[PDB]
Amino acid sequence: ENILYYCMNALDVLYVFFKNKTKEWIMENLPTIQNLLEKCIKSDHHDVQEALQKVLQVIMKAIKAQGVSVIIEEESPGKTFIQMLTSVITQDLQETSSVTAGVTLAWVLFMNFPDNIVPLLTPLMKTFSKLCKDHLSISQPKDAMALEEARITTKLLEKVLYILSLKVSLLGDSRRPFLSTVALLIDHSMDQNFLRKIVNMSRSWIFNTEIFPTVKEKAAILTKMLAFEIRGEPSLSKLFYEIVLKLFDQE
Repeated sequence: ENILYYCMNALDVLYVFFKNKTKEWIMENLPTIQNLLEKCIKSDHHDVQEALQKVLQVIMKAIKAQGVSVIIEEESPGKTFIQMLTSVITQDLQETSSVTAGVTLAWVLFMNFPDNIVPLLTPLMKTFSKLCKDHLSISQPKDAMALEEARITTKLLEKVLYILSLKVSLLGDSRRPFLSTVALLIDHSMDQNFLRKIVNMSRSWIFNTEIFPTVKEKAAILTKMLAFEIRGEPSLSKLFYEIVLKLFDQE
């Protein structure tokens, strides 16, 4: 039972810390929950994906902390705790159950702050480089029941590490694997709904009044959109011709 306790208590700590200090004074009381849950923040290493799947809530509420910037210092060891362990656990290779925490924790950190792990983010990009090379490990497997968890949750963190990396544009000197992986996606099997968000996110790329320092990167990913016709799947293409239409309206 010893993990189901932490799911059910994670829900219980969710409501108990909704309304203990409704005005959000968990500001120097967070060392106690840090020294209550710090053995459980790095859970999904040792066990199933379900653990931080349930810790997502109290993490989502804990990062709601109201100014742990340069101003008051208390969870700045806590932040440099958790972004350190995503530093470690995204290094942890060779299984699907060794990297599931690193997308999640830094993803919730990114979901609340304009900061990210921008000074340290690049190995999760390598995790994307890890998970892009699992296209062959989802194409030659032709059916489920070989760990449906490792089917749809692996597509789920494929979604998460499309979204948290491909949104931000302050990426450094690694944009050409960043976009050659996206073309490497659109080459392969790649069912529609987790590509509707990357053509929606291609729409996020194209209309950048922000610099995005050359147009020919948009050209390089955007040439691969013509593969959508030869796929045999027509329904995603109308989005592309819509943004070509709107892309020709403003000139």
